[PDB]
Amino acid sequence: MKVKKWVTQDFPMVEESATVRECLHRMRQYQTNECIVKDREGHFRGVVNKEDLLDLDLDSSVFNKVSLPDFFVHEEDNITHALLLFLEHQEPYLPVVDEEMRLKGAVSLHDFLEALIEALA
Repeated sequence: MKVKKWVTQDFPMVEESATVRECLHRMRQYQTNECIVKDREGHFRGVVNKEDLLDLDLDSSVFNKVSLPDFFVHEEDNITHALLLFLEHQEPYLPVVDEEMRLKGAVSLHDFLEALIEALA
């Protein structure tokens, strides 16, 4: 099946200049340790890992704390391609982008596994 079938909008996201406080809050709302980051035009920038914010002032920015700029798949990829990205990094949410690198959603690791349960029994 295709990635587009499994995309969700229900995932943790902040803008690149969000404060540490804001990022931590988003991750708490999703009970998770990853936040996907976009820039002001909606392009994908990378992800913030919770562990990287431990010793930061809450008022400071996440701008310099982004990681994994290469961790994404495209809308029109096969869900089998997402397997290769999750093998590289087992993050709970895999960013999904269009051809101009605009963030279009995410594939949750959970939903990816559900795809594999279907593609098999």
